[PDB]
Amino acid sequence: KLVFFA
Repeated sequence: KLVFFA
């Protein structure tokens, strides 16, 4: 599972 927030 990847979660990226920028």
